[PDB]
Parts: sequence; structure tokens; C-alpha cells
Amino acid sequence: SKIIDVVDQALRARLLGGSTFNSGFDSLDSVLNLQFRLHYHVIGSNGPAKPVCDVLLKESQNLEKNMSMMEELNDYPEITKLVEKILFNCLGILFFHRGQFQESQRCLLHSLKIHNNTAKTALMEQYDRYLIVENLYYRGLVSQDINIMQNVFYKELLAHVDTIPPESNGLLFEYISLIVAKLRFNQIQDLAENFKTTVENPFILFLYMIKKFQSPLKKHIDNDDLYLKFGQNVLLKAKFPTASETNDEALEHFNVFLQYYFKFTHIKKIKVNPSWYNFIISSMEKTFQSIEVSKTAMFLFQNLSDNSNDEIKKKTFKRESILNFVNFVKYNDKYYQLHDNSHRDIISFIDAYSFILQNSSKTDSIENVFDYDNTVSTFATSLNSFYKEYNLPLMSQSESLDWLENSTRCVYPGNISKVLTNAWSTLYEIRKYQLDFLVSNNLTSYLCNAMMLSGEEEKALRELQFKYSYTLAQQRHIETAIKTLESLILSKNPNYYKAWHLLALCRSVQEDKEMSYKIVCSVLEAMNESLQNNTLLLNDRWQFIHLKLTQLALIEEIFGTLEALETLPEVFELYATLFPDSSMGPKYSQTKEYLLQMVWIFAANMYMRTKDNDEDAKAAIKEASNVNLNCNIANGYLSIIPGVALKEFETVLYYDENNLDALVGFAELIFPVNDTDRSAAYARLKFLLECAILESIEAYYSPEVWWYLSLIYEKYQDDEYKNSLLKCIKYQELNPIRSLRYCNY
Repeated sequence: SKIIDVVDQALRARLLGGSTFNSGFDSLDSVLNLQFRLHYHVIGSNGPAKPVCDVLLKESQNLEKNMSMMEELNDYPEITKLVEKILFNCLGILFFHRGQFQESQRCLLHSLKIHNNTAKTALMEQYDRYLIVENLYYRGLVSQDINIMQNVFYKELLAHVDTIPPESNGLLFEYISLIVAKLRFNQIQDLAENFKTTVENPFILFLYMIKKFQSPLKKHIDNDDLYLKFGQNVLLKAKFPTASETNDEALEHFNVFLQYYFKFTHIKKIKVNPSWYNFIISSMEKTFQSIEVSKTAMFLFQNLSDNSNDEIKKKTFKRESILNFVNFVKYNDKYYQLHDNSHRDIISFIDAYSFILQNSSKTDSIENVFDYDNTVSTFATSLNSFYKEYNLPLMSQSESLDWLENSTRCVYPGNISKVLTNAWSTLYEIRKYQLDFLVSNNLTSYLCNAMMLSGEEEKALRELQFKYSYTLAQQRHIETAIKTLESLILSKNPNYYKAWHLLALCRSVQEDKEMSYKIVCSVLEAMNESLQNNTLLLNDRWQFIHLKLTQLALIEEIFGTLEALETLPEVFELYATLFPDSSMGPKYSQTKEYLLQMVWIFAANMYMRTKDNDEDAKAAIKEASNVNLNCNIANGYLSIIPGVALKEFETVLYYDENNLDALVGFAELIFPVNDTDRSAAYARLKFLLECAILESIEAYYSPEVWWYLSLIYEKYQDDEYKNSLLKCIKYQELNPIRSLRYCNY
């Protein structure tokens, strides 16, 4: 079996949606390549166009007729049958899609006949299983009737697929999902009657859950207690594996369906029954070193954690979830170690990592058992290794800087696509705030990789694209952020005020701001229509207020501070309208009152720009406080208009080192009492700025921070002075009116 393994690996890659094949058999390479292209067009969208049907069908016929002539296949009769199965399946696909049902049926039935006359290995078994499921799906497709399709699907699908497939078998998953898509059934009883199998069979329940993911918002029926009884039944029938035996198949197989079920109950955020706890514990006692029970326990314990109100039970369930994840990983490692030199299910692996990294933070780490950062680095490494092993295309760091030019589309099975997009998205969510990954162009690459694999998904794409543009804007790649945002996101998604505000801010960077201003105006009007005449705003209420503030700032720079003072009352009227007398997030920075404080601070600062009335600014600040860091910054700048300002700025800097305007103000006081006092304060300020350049993105790309940092590096004449000046000059030209944070809502 020295050579059979390379062919096997080829088949594995193919089962993941693999693009490149080196089977060892050029015939197999070519036919698998054919299947790959055919699958690109067919799996991606319903219709391969007649130009694609023409090129691929001619390619296929040419392939079969040319193939027959060659003979190095002859030496191996086992392989030739496989190649015929694949090819005739493809022919069946094309002939069906052009509308030639009898010829398609001929090819499909031929492939079927070859399947029945098949003399295997585990992975070859998996692939063949895929082939037959595809063959069944399209054979059912050929008959125009719904009922015939359903019947043959019932009998034959149960014939060919006994158990829940590994998530690594993306294709088999696709065709199971398509078969289930064509199947109409309301509840599980009908499903089990139609399939003539027990209502308890985990595969039946799995198909049911697939039909539950497949139909959104149309129903819900509650069968939690029923599933629980089934589980208890399979628990009673199960017994602990003797050291010369394997774990009970029914329990082990049930727990996978339970992975899907608990994932469903978490994504839907429905509650789950507490007694389930008992079940899983028993499922851990009656089982030895199980991967499936570990993952199931991970998901379930996450559910039990979220659904609880008791804090001790919440933390306990969380801890148990994390521990079960660790068990999952180590058992997987031992499997990779002895049971095979391959992993069982890398997709499930990456999914598990994705889940635990999603639902836990750095605080959740355990002393020796679990390390968050380690789990994240390992996650990234496993994703990258996965991509490189099966030669799936990945986005370079440099190429990630432009998506319009460098866009490529990848087509994987839906489950795999989902898992991977979610993986990259969550990895981004984790490393989103760290500067080193933004500068390394890693974040743009992550988001990009999540984008390659592409309503539900419509909003997903929208949010990914926005996050990408915003990430580009942070990096001060304003021209590219504007182009992507403009053409890609806002052309045919005008309902999206987030990207309008981001676009406004990006256009604010250009010396002439009438574009930004008029955009903010029209968009503001659109948000007024969407506010009042039509009911649409939810999070966008905040976006509304902050957008209005941006309008004010724009007016302020364009029409002078007084003419801008005239239009201030509109904001308070707007606020009164948006927020009646009868909390966007769970924090105080995300609470309704905080907005009022922000607006008042804005007005105050403008009142400080107008040198005539300082009392208006004082009153504004008083009103703001009578409703906490920006109020202090306001008091600090107001005190200049001595040492009280210093106290205020120090007070702000105490609670958050990286505060920008606190640092800037502090530096302003230091750059136009003992001399030793100023030397100490100066040193502290320096330390602060140095930490900020290494921690905060906002500080790194700030012209003022580099200005004062240069001012420090002035009296030394080192290279750091030169480069600080270069950076400050560069960034002076690439600053928006307000920070980008105020479009992120």
C-alpha cells in the first residue's frame, strides 16, 4: 500500500473541494480536474451557462474517447472503474443540465452499474460514498416529478449512507443537503415513516436538523425532551468499553447529531434543558477517550452556561466547556499520533477551535490546562497549515491591500465554506485591536480570506466588506478604502449608513471637503426619511447622532465656527426625536446617556473655539456632568482658556494610558513648579507616548503623537528624530475630521 496512499490523499483533497490533483494517474488527475471545474460552476450557483456546458461537455467527451486509447491504466483494473464512475457522473450532470434526460439517465445508470460491480480503503470508501450519493441526487433530479424524486431519495439514500459523515467530506454533505432540500416533511415522525427507520436513529435526526437549518423562520417545533429521552435510552443500552473493545456505536453516533443540535440551540439562542447535564456526564462515564463526546460536551456546556442565571453554575459550565475542549484537542493529537498519520476531521477541528475562541476571552484561561493566546496562535497555524497542505489558494499580505484588483473566488462545499469564513472572521475579531497585525497587513488578509468564499449571507458579506474598508482606513490607505467602499459596498447597498459615514470620513481627508459635506447632508436626509416616514433605524440611531456631529464639524471647518454655532440646536432637536422619554450595548460607553455627554462636549469645544463666550462652554460641561473622561478632557482644555489642566489630564491618563487627546493635552502643557518636576512629567509623557505607539493603532497613525514624540527626540539628534518627523508629516496629510470610531456602530 505504498502508492495507494498518494491516490487516497488526492481523493481527500477532492473531498474538501480541492483544486489541484497529483494522483499518480494522469487520467485521474484530468478527470478529477474536470470534476473540479464542473463543481465550481454547479456547486457555486444553480446554473452553469451553455458556454460552460459546451466547453466542459466537449472536454468530457474528448476526455472519455481519448482516455479509452491509453493503457497504463490496464496494469491497474481497480482504478479504472473509479475513473469511469467519476466521468459518467459528470456526463450525467452536463446532459441533465442541458436538458437531455435520457442520455443523462444512461450515463448515471452506467456509473451506478459500475458502482455495484466494485470490489477498499476507508477514504476510498468515503469518496465512493460521495459518488453514489451524487449519482442518486441527479438520478432523482432527472425525473421531473417531485414524488418519484422523493421516493428514490428515501430508499436509496438510506441504502448508501448509514451514518453522519465526517465534516471533512464536504461533497457528501453537499449532496445530502440537496437531497434533504428536495424532500418535504414537517416533523420527524413523517421522516422516520418515509424512511422506514426508527425515529431514534441519529442519521434521521441529522437529516431533520439539516432541514431545520435549510428552512429559516418558517417554523419551530420543540422536541428537546424527546431527544433527551432518546439519549437516555441509548445511554441505558450502552456499556463502558472493555479494554479489548470499542465505544458503543449508538452513543458515539448520537453525540454527533447532538453536536449539530447544540450548535443549533446556541446559534438560535434558544434555551436547553438542564437535565441534559446528567446525560453528558453519563456519556463521559460510559465512554473512554472520545473525541465526539468531548466536542458534544463543549457545545452543550456552552449552552448550559449561557442559559443559566446562577453565576456559579455559569462559571462552572464555562470551565467544563473549556476543559472538554482541551480533552478534544489532546485526544485528537493522540489519534494523529498512533491511529493514523492523518487527522480524522480537520474541519471539525478548526470548527471546535473557532467555537471556543468565539465564546471565551483571555480571562477564561486556566493555569496550565488552557492558554488563550496559545490557542489562538495554534488556531492560526492550523488554518494556514490546512490551506497549504491541500493547496487551497490563500491571500498574500501585500495583495490584500487591494480586493477589487486582486479578487478571486473560491468554491468549497457549503459546510466547509461556512466553517472557514467563520474561522477567518473570528480570528480577525480576536486580533482586531493589536497593532502589529494591522501593520503586518494580516488583518486585511484575514478578512480577505473570509471574503474569497463568497438575507443571511448578504449581511455577512456587507459586514465583512465594511470591516475591510474600515481596516484599510485605519491603515491610512484612504484612496483604496474610498474606492472599495464606493464601488463595492455602497453601489447597490444604500440602506447602509455605516459605510456612508465611513465614506464621509475618508473623503474628509482630502483638502477640499464639499464632497464629504454634501454626502453627509444627503445621507442625513436619507436617515431622516428612514427615521420618520419609514421605521428602519435600530443601532443606526447612534450613527444618526454621530453623523450629525460630523456634519457640524464639516460646517465648522468650511463655514467658520460661528455659522456652525448657529446650526447646533438641530442636534438637540434630533436627539430629542431619536430618543424619547420612554442602551445600544451592555457597557456604559454604549449607553444612551453617554451620547448626550458626547454632544455636550462637542458643543463645549466649539464654544471654546469661539473666543467670545467661555461661559457657554462652562455651562455645556456642567450640563454634561450633571447627567466621564471626555468631560475631564473638556475641563482640562477649558482650564487653559495652568495646573488644574494638568491634574485633569493626569486624571484622564490614569484610567486609560492610550487616550489620545489626554496625551496630546498633557504634551501641550509640556510644550509651549520645580525644573525637576517638569523633567519628571516630561519623562512620564515620553514613556506614555512610546507605549502608545506600540499598543494603539489610533496613536500610531496620529500626526500629533509623532509631532510631540519628534519634539522629544529633537534635542538628541538620532535617526528616531528624522523618522518621527517623516511620519508626522506623512500622517498630517492623512487625517479625517473625527476619528473613525464614530462610524463604527
